[PDB]
Amino acid sequence: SMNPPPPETSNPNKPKRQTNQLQYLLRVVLKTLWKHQFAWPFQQPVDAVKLNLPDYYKIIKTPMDMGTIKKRLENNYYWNAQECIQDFNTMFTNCYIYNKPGDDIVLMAEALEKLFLQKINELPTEE
Ligand SMILES: COc1cc2c(cc1-c1c(C)noc1C)ncc1[nH]c(=O)n([C@H](C)c3ccccn3)c12
Repeated sequence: SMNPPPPETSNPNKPKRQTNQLQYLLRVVLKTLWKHQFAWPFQQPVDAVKLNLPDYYKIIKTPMDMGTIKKRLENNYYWNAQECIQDFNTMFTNCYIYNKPGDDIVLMAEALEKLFLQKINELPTEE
């Protein structure tokens, strides 16, 4: 089984803007999650070939990872902070769907999600 192409991280036809919330998502939320000791499996797309998971992309149809989210933020791909937050949620949800409760990767995702939610709770009001 082949890996799909990674999610799109740039599109020159999409409009671009800077907002304080998007800045916070990059400078605070992503920065904090990236350095967490359990972040490493979430820092790039799931390579189902190398991990030998032939059913991964049969089960997960909307893949997402923090490497892709990082690239989207740096490319000004997101217009709304909500789009970025949705991508984080998709990343966590995908992990919980593919894997089983109590699995190592699930416990790792749960730790990251807790931290994510703590940082999103301090998302500044739109300027
Ligand atoms: C056991 O799950 C993974 C293990 C990964 C991974 C992605 C996943 C993963 C994620 C994330 N969501 O579904 C899967 C499957 N990406 C890279 C990577 N490098 C790497 O060595 N792993 C192993 C197998 C690992 C790490 C942590 C916990 C359990 N197993 C992994």
